[PDB]
Amino acid sequence: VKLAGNSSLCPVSGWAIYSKDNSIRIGSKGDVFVIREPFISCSPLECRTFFLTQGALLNDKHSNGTIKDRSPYRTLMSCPIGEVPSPYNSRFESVAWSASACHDGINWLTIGISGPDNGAVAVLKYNGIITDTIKSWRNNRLRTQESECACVNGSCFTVMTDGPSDGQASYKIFRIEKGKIVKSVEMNAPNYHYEECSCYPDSSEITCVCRDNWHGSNRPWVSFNQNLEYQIGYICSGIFGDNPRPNDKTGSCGPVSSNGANGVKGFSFKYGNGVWIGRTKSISSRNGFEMIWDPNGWTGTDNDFSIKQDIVGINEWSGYSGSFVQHPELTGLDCIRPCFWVELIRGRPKENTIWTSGSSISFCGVNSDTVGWSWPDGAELPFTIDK
Amino acid sequence: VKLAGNSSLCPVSGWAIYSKDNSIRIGSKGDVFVIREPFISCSPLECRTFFLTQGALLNDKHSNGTIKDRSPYRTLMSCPIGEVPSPYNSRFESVAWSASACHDGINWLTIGISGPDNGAVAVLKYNGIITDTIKSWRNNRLRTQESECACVNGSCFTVMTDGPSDGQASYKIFRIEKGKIVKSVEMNAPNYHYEECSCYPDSSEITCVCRDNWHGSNRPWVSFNQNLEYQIGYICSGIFGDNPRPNDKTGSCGPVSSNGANGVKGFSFKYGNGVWIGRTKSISSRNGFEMIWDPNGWTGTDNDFSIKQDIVGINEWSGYSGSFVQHPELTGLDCIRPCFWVELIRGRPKENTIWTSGSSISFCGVNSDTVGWSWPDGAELPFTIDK
Amino acid sequence: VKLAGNSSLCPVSGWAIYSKDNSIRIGSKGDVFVIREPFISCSPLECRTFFLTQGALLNDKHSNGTIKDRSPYRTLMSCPIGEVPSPYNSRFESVAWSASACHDGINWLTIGISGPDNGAVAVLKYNGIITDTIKSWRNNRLRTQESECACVNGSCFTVMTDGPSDGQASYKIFRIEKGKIVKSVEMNAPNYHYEECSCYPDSSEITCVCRDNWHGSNRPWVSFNQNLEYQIGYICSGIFGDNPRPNDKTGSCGPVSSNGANGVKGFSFKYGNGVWIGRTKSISSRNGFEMIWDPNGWTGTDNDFSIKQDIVGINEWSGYSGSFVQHPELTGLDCIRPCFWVELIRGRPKENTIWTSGSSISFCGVNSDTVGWSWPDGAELPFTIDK
Amino acid sequence: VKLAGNSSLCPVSGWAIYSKDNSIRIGSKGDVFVIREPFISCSPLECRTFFLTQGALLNDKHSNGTIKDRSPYRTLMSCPIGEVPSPYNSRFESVAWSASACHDGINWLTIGISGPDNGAVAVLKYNGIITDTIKSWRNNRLRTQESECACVNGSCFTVMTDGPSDGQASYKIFRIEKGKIVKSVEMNAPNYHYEECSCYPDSSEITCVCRDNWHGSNRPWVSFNQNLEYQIGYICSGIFGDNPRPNDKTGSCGPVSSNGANGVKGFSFKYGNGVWIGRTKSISSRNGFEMIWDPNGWTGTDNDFSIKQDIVGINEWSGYSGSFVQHPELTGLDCIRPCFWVELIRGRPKENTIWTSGSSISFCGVNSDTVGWSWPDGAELPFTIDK
Ligand SMILES: CCC(CC)O[C@@H]1C=C(C(=O)O)C[C@H](N)[C@H]1NC(C)=O
Ligand SMILES: CCC(CC)O[C@@H]1C=C(C(=O)O)C[C@H](N)[C@H]1NC(C)=O
Ligand SMILES: CCC(CC)O[C@@H]1C=C(C(=O)O)C[C@H](N)[C@H]1NC(C)=O
Ligand SMILES: CCC(CC)O[C@@H]1C=C(C(=O)O)C[C@H](N)[C@H]1NC(C)=O
Ligand SMILES: [Ca+2]
Ligand SMILES: [Ca+2]
Ligand SMILES: [Ca+2]
Ligand SMILES: [Ca+2]
Repeated sequence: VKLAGNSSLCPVSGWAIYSKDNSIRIGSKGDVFVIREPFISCSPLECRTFFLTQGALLNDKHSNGTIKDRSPYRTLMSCPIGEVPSPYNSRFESVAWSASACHDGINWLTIGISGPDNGAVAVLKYNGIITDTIKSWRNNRLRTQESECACVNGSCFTVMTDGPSDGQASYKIFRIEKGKIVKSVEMNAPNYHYEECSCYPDSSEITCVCRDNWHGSNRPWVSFNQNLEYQIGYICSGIFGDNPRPNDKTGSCGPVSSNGANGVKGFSFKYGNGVWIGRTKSISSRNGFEMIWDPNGWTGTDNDFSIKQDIVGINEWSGYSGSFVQHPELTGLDCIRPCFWVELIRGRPKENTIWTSGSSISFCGVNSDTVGWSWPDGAELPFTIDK
Repeated sequence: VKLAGNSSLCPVSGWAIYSKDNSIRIGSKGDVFVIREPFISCSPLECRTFFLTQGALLNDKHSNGTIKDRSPYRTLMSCPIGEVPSPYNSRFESVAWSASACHDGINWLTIGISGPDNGAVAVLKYNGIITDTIKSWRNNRLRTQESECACVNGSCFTVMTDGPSDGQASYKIFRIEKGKIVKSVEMNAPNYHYEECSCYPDSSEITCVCRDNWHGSNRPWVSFNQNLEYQIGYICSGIFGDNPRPNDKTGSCGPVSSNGANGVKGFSFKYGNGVWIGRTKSISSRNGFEMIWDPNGWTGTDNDFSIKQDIVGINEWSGYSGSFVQHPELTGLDCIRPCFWVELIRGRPKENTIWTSGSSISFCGVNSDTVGWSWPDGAELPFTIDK
Repeated sequence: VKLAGNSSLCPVSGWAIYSKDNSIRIGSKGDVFVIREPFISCSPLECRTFFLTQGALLNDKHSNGTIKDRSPYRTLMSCPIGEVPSPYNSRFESVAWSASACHDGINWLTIGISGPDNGAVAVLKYNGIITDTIKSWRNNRLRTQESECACVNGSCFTVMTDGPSDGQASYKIFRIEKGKIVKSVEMNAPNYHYEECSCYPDSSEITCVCRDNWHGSNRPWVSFNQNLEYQIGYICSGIFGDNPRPNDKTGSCGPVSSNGANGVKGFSFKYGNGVWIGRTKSISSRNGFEMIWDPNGWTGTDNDFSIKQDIVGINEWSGYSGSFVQHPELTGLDCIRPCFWVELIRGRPKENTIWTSGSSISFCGVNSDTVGWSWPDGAELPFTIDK
Repeated sequence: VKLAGNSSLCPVSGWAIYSKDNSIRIGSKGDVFVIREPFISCSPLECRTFFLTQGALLNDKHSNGTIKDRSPYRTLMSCPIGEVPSPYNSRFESVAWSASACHDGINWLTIGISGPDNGAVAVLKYNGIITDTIKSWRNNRLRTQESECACVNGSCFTVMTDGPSDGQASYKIFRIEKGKIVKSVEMNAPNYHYEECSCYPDSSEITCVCRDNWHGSNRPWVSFNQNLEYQIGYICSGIFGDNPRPNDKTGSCGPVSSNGANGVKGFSFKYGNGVWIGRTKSISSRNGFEMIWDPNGWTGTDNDFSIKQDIVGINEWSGYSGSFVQHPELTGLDCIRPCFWVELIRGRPKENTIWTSGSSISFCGVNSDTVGWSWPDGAELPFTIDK
């Protein structure tokens, strides 16, 4: 039966660790895919990890030059959550250097973008069958979430971007049914910039927290209903959510220009005027990670907060992060549970290796007792392939 | 329920990438079978990759001398599409140095030919159980499609060849039910030559596009109904489909003798007088690949064409190619969707290695937007086993 | 349907070997997790091996320093009984450096403790979904069974410990339903010490045999009904069950202070006044293993016994051991069958390696003929990674 | 539903190759168990390969000394037919240095013998649960078929041997239901010798062809009904079936003393007075293999034969062989199909290696066309571990 998506987010006081795959550590010997931009999504029966391979294994020569973002060798694959991404335990989804996926309760929808930078095509699959395609409309690296799409009442929603990553671009919202695009709309967002949206369902509507790679060290957001009637803005909190960023101070309801160039995929959960902010501990690089509750951070520019939970140490590598949800249909609860994953990036450019890859950790929001700590990657680089 | 096979091919304007396994790249470290002549076929529930192993893994000593076509060690195995062919994820089908397979909607039929060059026997299995055999009738390398057989209304059809590969030979059409041969007929084709047929269902009849290894740089074809009442001919288009071949010029409805010796397994899709032609970019070797639409190419000798889509670069290795279909029972469409796979051959004879193997890519025909590009093998030879 | 748990233990005259995975031997080449504290538990359909990984594979550099008990890299995983614990065949359960698991007949309950030594949190999962958490209440290494929890009539029971491991600590009994804690009680046990309880169901009540790490070379026990109304004591037999211990002599119904410091996880089965005692053959180190029937050993201090069966040779490595049961729902018997597993520890601290790991053997209680022998680990250390 | 076992063997004119796993070749790099005495057995849904591991992988140090027959490390495992026996694809059955297995249509029965030479115990499992045990009654290497047991009308039958392997011993027939021994009888066979019986069902009765290791270069046989009312004898044919043996001449209905010491596990199929004989091509060592039809060979001493089919070349390694059947319930036929497997032994004692292991091939009896050939192991010894 199709996910209803009409309940609100569950109240959350803390985050319980959900999984950790130790990919890099194990790939030191085992047969583990070189990967990046992993993410988690759940069917009514299980939770899977999606990832973009580089068509190579760790500690092999073909892992060389994997700093590179796009190529014909990259593919979208998935394995069970907490398991290592291996050729022996991973299912093939699509050929892609950018992707999204989500389960509407009936079947898996996957979105895989491949092809040249000036004419990339997104292939939509429903239950493993090609159901639709969309070609670049600006001919400049058509790209998408790199996390799960959001499903409500039999429809799945995603956001896509085409154009410059350092200037005004084009952003479109899609409504998809049975892997078929049934409605789309371009966002009227002059001076905004959207990348790698983390979108989730909440009371029959979708909320996306994204990445301003242009000129915003705070995060941009889009919320829309099933008819794609949307609203835009930036998270107001003085607790800046992007990386790099400036030290915490007074925030803005518009793009915070200071340290606003570049960025990293992230997320956040809106509760009334309050916000759950996941972010790196460092303001300059992709190190550490922490969850921060600002009861007034969604609409207020104050730099205060009530709660702060450690996820990854300040001196440890982190990277991308994104949201995923567990619907009532899966949990048996009467509300949509917020979860999140973190990508722990190892290798280039920060380390002396020929390769770049990441492992993952994940947490779920609970109202019972929790605790901070540091669950880092834990691999020792360089590897033998790098010597 | 059994596939009806009575709808016509879906109209197709372009080809969307469906899968890529990156076998050679991964086999550089992982435990991946040395293989060749792979192909794809679909049950009403999934799509699998079939392949002939050499009973050896890449980057191992036993991969040595794998240039050789036939031997007792070769076996027919299958794994899920897009996955690497590994001993840890592959299912054993049959002992074979030549094979075909297809699902009639109820169960898998596999055809595996093994034994000596002068008395090979084809073993038919239905749902993994031996249901029939056929021995060589000309005692000269009994061989078959190396791609999926075609199923219609509970019957599966294949084509087999016995005799010289550089002169007139013998070609038979078979009708098979529950893995049991219920009717066969010899093709009356003096001056024709058939090898490695790519056959597909279309409106209750079967169409096969094959390989004239004798004296034809254009492709031969056979079409028959369920009672094995057939027609033969050659694709007329001046867009020659085999390799090697001459530069494009005026074609023929008979075998184009020029550069007609040798060849490579290929395919094509007939739409009225028009044809979808898949072929290498090079006219001399197995490099590149492209899809070309000639609205008059099936029955006309003109060397014109409306559409051309790049699949593999001119300077990249290709190889065999073949068709497969997804029936309405699988897709939910009201027509039979045309798909195709390409074998990317690496190693001998063109490269300095002790071994020969291939990886695969696949596409499906869509009417939505698509794009050309190059999705090559991407491995760096020689391997460590070759040093 | 939920396990009834109301039948009594089956009479048992001997122990039949049930499984052996040969993990270390195979991990010498294969991709096998470095593990410790493994244990077995059964659903109404199968029996699985649970284990705590160190996030590393044998014969790899990351296996280094695995003597260490707790860290963020450790995870709870499971595979089918008798199979090697591998990334390619193991299912991920939870992030944990201490754990318990058990099936109530409907779904799997897993308990994974992670976090810092001064604030560890136990995460309860039911069917893979987080259902509850418990934080350390003494802020000193919250820890649990390291073996299966006990289920009766739809409720699962475990025992947890927080505080010193060399002095008085705090011990709590939990009642859990659908992975949700519905009742708990602190044990009033001054001068007792409980660690790593081996608990089993018997006639609608739970019996736990544990490890006094403080001052008892005989084993402590807890028995309670569904309402958590409990009794405590120590096994009286002069056949001391812990390691290290003194030579057999007159026992005590209280902690035997002599050689009472430290210990090792163990178990025992109560039959009236009699006891089935599993223990190391050595009184000083973790070598050998034997099953001993003392018809008066539960309540009597005599050092006599009727039956003695060899499991592991005196000069062979052993380690932890624990009980598991097979309910009538699984076996078809009208009684709860007692089984047990043994952890064969290799590496540090007793051997010259950088790593520490264990393999496992298991037996089931039968009333038919059996025999003693020695089923040791059988690996040759050091490994190549240690050179 | 339970196998009826009441139809007769299907008429067979030849043997079609069914599978080949290429284990040794692949284990040169892959993670493949060192094994010996493999065998095949079928459930109503699939056919599996059973084998005794040595608790080690090929090309690893622990494979050393695997010439040895019995040890605590050996285990009974199974994987799908034609697949390599790997820790990543094999299911654990039982701890054993001798075994049998068979499916009664409802569940798998496995028999695993382990323990010391002077008190071995056979553990019977039904659907993975221990259901019974039998201890050595002569205290001299209790051993069994090393091939599938035979099932008829809900009962499974096996033969076991205890005592000298070079003199008179003790042989018992067992009737087993739900893994529980319900009847047994000792064979009154003075001057006979039985080892490693290949037993099959035929018209509600069981026929076993075995190995006289004492003083018979022709094969001994036992046939019994469900009540264990039996008959004994030796295959009369002058086509001697054991190895070693003398050149073919006039046979005997008693043990052929000439070259009668030692032997090798084999099989044969009785059709009236005629016999299908599988045997090595060499009379002195375990090389080659061939199927021979002697229409009068069961009861006649003539050294004539009608049909001879090559399976393995004279100069290629062979080894054990055994029968297995596919019941009507599996095939849909109205008769029990005879199949057979061959073990291709590599390594010690005949080759310069530290290890010993085997791969397998299998065939099924058909009435359609077949052909002889040689499907050998195909590995190049020694391996790197042997250097
Ligand atoms: C093309 C712009 C885009 C967003 C800024 O770049 C991303 C940033 C990179 C990064 O900041 O880590 C990694 C992503 N793989 C890349 N996405 C693609 C499709 O290349
Ligand atoms: C026997 C003739 C046949 C068709 C020309 O050869 C094929 C060509 C070879 C090729 O051109 O690549 C490879 C095929 N493996 C081979 N088929 C067999 C059965 O050996
Ligand atoms: C923290 C005390 C506890 C019980 C004595 O230590 C155990 C003993 C160790 C041992 O004696 O082998 C190994 C266990 N992994 C360890 N448990 C934890 C959680 O660290
Ligand atoms: C114990 C006698 C027995 C039959 C002759 O030996 C067999 C012969 C050996 C052989 O001839 O190859 C291998 C078998 N693994 C062995 N069986 C056992 C249980 O050790
Ligand atoms: Ca930014
Ligand atoms: Ca040609
Ligand atoms: Ca103690
Ligand atoms: Ca003999």
